[PDB]
Amino acid sequence: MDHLPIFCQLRDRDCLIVGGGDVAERKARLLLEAGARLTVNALTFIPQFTVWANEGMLTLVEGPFDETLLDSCWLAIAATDDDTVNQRVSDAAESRRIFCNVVDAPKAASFIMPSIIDRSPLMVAVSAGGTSPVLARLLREKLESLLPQHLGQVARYAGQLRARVKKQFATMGERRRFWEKFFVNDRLAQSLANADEKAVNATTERLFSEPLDHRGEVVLVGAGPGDAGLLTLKGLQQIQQADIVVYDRLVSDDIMNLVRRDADRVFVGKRHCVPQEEINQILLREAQKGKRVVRLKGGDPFIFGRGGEELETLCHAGIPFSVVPGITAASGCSAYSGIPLTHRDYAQSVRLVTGELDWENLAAEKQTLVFYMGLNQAATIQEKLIAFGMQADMPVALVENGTSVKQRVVHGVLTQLGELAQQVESPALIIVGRVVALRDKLNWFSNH
Amino acid sequence: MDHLPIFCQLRDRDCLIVGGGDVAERKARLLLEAGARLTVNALTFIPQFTVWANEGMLTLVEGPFDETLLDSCWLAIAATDDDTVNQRVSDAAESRRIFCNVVDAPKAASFIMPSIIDRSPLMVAVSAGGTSPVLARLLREKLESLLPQHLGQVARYAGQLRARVKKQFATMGERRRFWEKFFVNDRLAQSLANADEKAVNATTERLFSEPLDHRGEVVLVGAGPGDAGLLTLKGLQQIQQADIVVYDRLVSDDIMNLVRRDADRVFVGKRAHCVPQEEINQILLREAQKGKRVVRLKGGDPFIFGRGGEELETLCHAGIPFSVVPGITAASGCSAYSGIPLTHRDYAQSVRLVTGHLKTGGELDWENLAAEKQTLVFYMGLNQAATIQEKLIAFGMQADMPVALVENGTSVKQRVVHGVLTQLGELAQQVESPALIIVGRVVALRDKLNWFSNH
Ligand SMILES: Nc1ncnc2c1ncn2[C@@H]1O[C@H](CSCC[C@H](N)C(=O)O)[C@@H](O)[C@H]1O
Ligand SMILES: Nc1ncnc2c1ncn2[C@@H]1O[C@H](CSCC[C@H](N)C(=O)O)[C@@H](O)[C@H]1O
Repeated sequence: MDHLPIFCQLRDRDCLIVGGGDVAERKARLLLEAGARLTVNALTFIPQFTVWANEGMLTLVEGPFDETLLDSCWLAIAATDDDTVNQRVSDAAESRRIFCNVVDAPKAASFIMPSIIDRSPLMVAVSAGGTSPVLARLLREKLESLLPQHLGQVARYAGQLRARVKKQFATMGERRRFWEKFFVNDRLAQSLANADEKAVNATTERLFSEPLDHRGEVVLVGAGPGDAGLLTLKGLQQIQQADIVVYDRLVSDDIMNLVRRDADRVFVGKRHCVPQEEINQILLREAQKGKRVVRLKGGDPFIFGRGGEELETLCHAGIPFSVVPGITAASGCSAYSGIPLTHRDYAQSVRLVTGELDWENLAAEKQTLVFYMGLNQAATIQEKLIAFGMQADMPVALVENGTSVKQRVVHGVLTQLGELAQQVESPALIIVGRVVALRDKLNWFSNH
Repeated sequence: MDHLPIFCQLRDRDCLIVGGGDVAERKARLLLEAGARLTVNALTFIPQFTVWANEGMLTLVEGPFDETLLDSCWLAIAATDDDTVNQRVSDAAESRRIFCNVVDAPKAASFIMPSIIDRSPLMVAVSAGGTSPVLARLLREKLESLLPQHLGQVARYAGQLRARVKKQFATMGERRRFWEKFFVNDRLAQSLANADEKAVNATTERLFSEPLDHRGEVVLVGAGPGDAGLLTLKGLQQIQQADIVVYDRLVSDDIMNLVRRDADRVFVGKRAHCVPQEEINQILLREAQKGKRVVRLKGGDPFIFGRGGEELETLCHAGIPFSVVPGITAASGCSAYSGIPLTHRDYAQSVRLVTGHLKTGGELDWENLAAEKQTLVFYMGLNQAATIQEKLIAFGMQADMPVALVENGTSVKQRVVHGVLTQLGELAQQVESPALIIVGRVVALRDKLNWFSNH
């Protein structure tokens, strides 16, 4: 990120604003509303400032810019119509290692004022670094309507129960459950809104008198083939609130960037890859500790992932679990590669596969084949397929990193299969079938 | 307002972190993605720190808190489990007017670290002042799914167009509506993240070329088996930006509640009269020509027994841009929500998705399907359940073969029924559409993997 957002406590803290026009006035209005000890240096002031000045809410210094005026500040803001004077303020501020903003110059200085969506104590800030001011405004707009006008009341109240909540529940599991039940409560939200104390207390007491569960859980979550956009809503939700996430190398970084920031992350791969057993053990141990475990697996956990293996003992262990399906590689890759898995007469049967496996059955057709881990076996596949009677002219396709910005699709025919497979590395998916034909009549993702 | 939110430029700026544990490691990761010139002072560090240090990412200062270590500091964060030590780091940071955060004491020092949605350079932050950390993740979450992944791309890219935009658009409101269309054009955003220069120019041009009010395109989107939770982020992002939504009966009521208040809807499924496919294909092509952002909402997955290809092969010349957002297909959903994995250790070597009979044009392949190591998943076979029981054990499938049926999978009224092949047609007159027929030994796994409620 090119900016780190932080929420500063400016109470009884000095801040300086240079410039006394309308721009400066808007900024000053924000700092006062944050309770800063504000001083304003300007050549001329517009009414407002004086109003504040004789209302003792700030200090005014009429006259040219004075670098020493920064010596006791936490924040500096240059808002004059004079760019030369502005960078004198910025340079002064930097020598003093004070964060500073030059409003009409967003690439300069050391910080930018984001657009604010107030719902105290709850606040949302949005910005583009000065690159897309129309993007921020549109966003603030969408956000203004998206956040309930009284959402602050609930947050405020939450902080006040914060104390009784810890004393009523031993574990994190019950408190985490408390708030979840709490921020979903409309009667409460409504109650708070109508300053109806009776309804608030009634609902509050019941929440405390509730027998919340203390045990943890393990959740299998399909991460999809790679494109973070293919994660399900429920999936995003799981990694957004998990205490520990167990991911392998088939989970794209983009997807990893969606995980809760304050969560533990265990890599279960080719550091080997922690045999199955070692992965399983980790899970139940983490859930045992009453944690919210999330086993993030590529594609869909129940279609080739040892998803079941990872669960088939948790019930004997009394540990809660659930599964969140994801887009299988075959699903995404096919779609992203302009190849539908089924069409008008082509297939009435789709196959997901993998000295091995029934070639006569696979050879047959009015089917479309999708081999999951046959890259180092691609060669013998065409030999066997052709051997057991599959048309040499039959089109085939390979997809490496399907769904990713790095997607790569090689195309050809059975005879070229083995060759092609060398034109690609892992992870790659092999699709055999008449449906590959209509790839560039439907290809939309990339030209590579 | 109690906290003023500000966005800091930390690239190559001195920031100090006191602490070397996991809490310290998260703040460092963040500070690092922000480009801070990071120094971490702690008694002991966890592996992650040595890595970073052993790769010139940051500086380590193993030992007790060194106050001089703040002398040229811009930011400080107290991440130690010792409140007295933290209290000292906080006192030292304020003594020299330095914004300091004390991880476990939100209203203790100068600033609070917000929850962050990164779409750099577009960034959103959420905070309740340490009153409701939980409400913040709830909000982080909502915003994360609402903002498409590559938004930053079009944000960075806008500047290179700002010029052409004023040239061509003289009225403020015009330029504004342009940006509105530009910022929600996810195809372009993808072409940019795809480093697909041609498509970037193709798409950029179209934007100016086409009439301002036109946003013509077609998006095939998989709705999932029913649960609005099985919808993909992208799919939701699309459904919120639709001008018109063409949808069918297998798209959940709950998913529809997510479609833009007043974007026209067009029901094309079975009505209490069936709509011909070419008419549907034609509504798509035609309405995108009228310059409307069309989204064909499909039950489950677009290219899996959904006739999704056809609705697209018709768009290759109308010159209409199109894309496909895959969805969770019925098999995947019913599998996960029934406790019947489609593959397991031995049981596992060919998952087969096949169609029953309202979809004909030839005849079925019985001994192909009868094999011994595949998991058969039948779509639309409820009406041929007996015809499949008889013709299956007929071609060798062991009658004691476990089978199951999953109706309204993933839904709150999901029904799962199971047993042995010799009961298929019987357990079928026990379900209604839509359902799937799963034949395979993996069905027995449900004894240990059932977790969803049954109806
Ligand atoms: N993103 C991807 N791109 C191409 N192939 C993939 C892939 N993800 C998985 N595969 C194929 O499947 C193998 C891993 S097994 C996991 C499959 C995943 N559960 C799914 O449902 O798709 C890889 O070796 C590769 O051959
Ligand atoms: N939620 C659901 N639960 C159980 N079966 C379902 C289902 N949704 C669809 N099906 C099965 O799929 C058939 C329609 S064919 C369309 C399938 C869709 N494209 C997909 O990807 O799943 C239905 O008749 C039924 O057999």
